[PDB]
Amino acid sequence: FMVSLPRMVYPQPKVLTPCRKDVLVVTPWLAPIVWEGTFNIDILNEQFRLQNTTIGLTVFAIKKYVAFLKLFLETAEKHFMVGHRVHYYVFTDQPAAVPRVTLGTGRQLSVLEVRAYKRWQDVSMRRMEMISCERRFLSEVDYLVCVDVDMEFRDHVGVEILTPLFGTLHPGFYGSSREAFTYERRPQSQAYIPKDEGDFYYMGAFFGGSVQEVQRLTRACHQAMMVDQANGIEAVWHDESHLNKYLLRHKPTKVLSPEYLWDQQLLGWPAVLRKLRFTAVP
Ligand SMILES: O=c1ccn([C@@H]2O[C@H](COP(=O)(O)OP(=O)(O)O)[C@@H](O)[C@H]2O)c(=O)[nH]1
Ligand SMILES: [Mn+2]
Repeated sequence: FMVSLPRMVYPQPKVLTPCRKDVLVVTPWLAPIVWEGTFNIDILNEQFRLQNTTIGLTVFAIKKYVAFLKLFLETAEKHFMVGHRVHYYVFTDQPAAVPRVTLGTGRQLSVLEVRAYKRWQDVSMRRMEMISCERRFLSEVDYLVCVDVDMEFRDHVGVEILTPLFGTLHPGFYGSSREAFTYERRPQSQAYIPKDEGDFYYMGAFFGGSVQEVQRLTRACHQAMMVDQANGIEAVWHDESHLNKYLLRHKPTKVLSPEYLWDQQLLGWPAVLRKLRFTAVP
């Protein structure tokens, strides 16, 4: 049950004037594509605070990648879901190397010890098995957000992203034709997508949704990866390839623009990006 919003004063949305004319702001299945200028954060914050929303953030820091946690967490404290309840879940092979980062009120961090795989490919992929922790998330958070650690927040990432299931447009492919998408192209793989299929190329570094939908996605991807392994094939881009197959066949209910996953070193700062929110660390 949802209580009424309070009286709020804000500019009237004008039907005969788009918020953005330069970009697609809704998919053909009527999912919003989240860009700066498309949302009033005050309205959204009200809607989500009235539900006492808790957001879980999962992040893997294995072997040398523990070095990225301090900046990741400090910047998340400045920019990620500020004002809302947040539970970070840090999955690591080195619990003692997790930095002691000072957290704001209503925010907590759990360190979860996992095994370290030799191959970075396996480390990256095996994130699906670990996320699929099932009993824990259901009791503790409403939404799960799954991100890479070699990153920093530079601007607001908030409740505008929350929805049953979301993916993020990969910054290298948002302007590309589908034939250029680096989907898995071998029919022998469960991740296979033909040249005439595909909506978007989503990045493995930022996806999420409700706990139920995220655990459906991660279970499905893990099972598909196990089939591939049994068949002696490894998808070209690992769990990202599987994530893309899943989101082709199960359309996300929001899509995040590349504001939400950017690499300024490789791609600069195009005019179409009004904000750079969450960016790669060299
Ligand atoms: O040795 C490793 C390799 C990978 N990862 C995790 O898997 C994610 C994806 O790998 P990576 O960031 O290297 O992929 P890329 O962004 O370079 O494509 C990393 O962000 C980490 O969260 C890790 O913790 N230790
Ligand atoms: Mn990364």
